[PDB]
This record gives sequence, C-alpha cells and structure tokens, in this order.
Amino acid sequence: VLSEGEWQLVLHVWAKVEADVAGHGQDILIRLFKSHPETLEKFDRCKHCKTEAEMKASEDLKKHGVTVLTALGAILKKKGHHEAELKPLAQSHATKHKIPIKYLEFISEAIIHVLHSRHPGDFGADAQGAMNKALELFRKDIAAKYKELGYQG
Ligand code: HEM
Repeated sequence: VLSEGEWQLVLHVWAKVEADVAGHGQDILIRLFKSHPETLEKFDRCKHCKTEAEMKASEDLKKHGVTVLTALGAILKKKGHHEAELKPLAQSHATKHKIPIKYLEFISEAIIHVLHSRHPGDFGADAQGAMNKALELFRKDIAAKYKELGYQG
C-alpha cells in the first residue's frame, strides 16, 4: 500500500510525463536498450538497430514508447486498484511476448532514471521512493498474474 501523499507525488511527476509522452517514452526505451541490450531482442523490427539516433528516428519505437507510458499511466492513476488493467497486460506479456519480471525491473529502473534526469525538482527522495513503491506494486501484482497464467516470471 502507498499512502495518499505517496500517490500524489507519483501522479504529480506523471503529469510532467504527460506534457511530452513521446519524448519521455523514447528516452525510457533508449535507456532500457542501452543499459540492457538483451531486451532489444524482444522487438523484431529494431533488433538490427545500432545507434541512438536510429532509435530516435524510428517511428515504431516512438509508438511503442507511447503505448507503454499510456498503459502505465492509467495503471498509476488507479492507485493500486489496477487488477482490471493488469489482466490484459499480464496476458500478452506472459503468453505472447514472454517478458520476465527482471525485464520489468529493468524498465522500471529506466523510468526512474529518466524522471530523475528530466524533473529533478519534482523527483526528490520523497517522490522517487513513492514511484519506486508504485512500480514495485505493479511488478508484484503482474508477477502473481504471470504465475496464474502458467508463466514463471
Ligand atoms: C511498464 C512496463 C510495460 C508496459 C506498461 C507495457 C505495455 C505494453 C502495451 C500496452 C503493449 C501493446 C498491447 C499488448 O501487446 O499488450 C505492449 C506491447 C509489447 N511489449 Fe510491453 N510493456 C511494458 C514492458 C515491456 C518490456 C520491459 C518489454 C521487453 C523487454 C516489452 C515488450 C513488448 C513487446 C515486444 C510488445 C509488442 C510490440 C509490438 O508487437 O508492436 N514490454 N506493451
């Protein structure tokens, strides 16, 4: 459980993300792919991609950064009451994309990195701890759903 004040810190910095969803999504995926190249293997079309400018010019990759942040933003705005939003996400990522929980840890790290880089004034220790708690809860719940679907994380 997060406190109401913790959720408000989460949603405060998320409003900043929403001013430029696509640019934040780009930075988060590029950070993910740099820090953890193996994850890039999960995206058929930019498997070949090599440079940051290639990732930044890529139309696909920008659309997926938006897809991620749109879904996650709706989950965060549910303040933990996200079972209905996690059901389809767990379904696809456990049975079709096969995304282990450690890759969700990786992307949570990249999200926190980008939010700190871009909004330090809105992402001090209080707010970083809140966001970390919120992404931890997301990963915990989706992991339980993975197991329900027969996928061991
Ligand atoms: C906060 C974490 C994430 C969220 C909210 C998220 C959300 C989404 C959504 C909404 C879609 C499109 C609908 C669907 O297929 O379910 C999608 C597709 C996809 N996701 Fe995720 N995702 C996350 C993490 C990841 C990670 C860490 C990876 C790989 C390392 C990944 C790989 C994929 C792939 C390969 C697709 C299909 C892309 C395509 O075929 O165009 N996702 N994701």
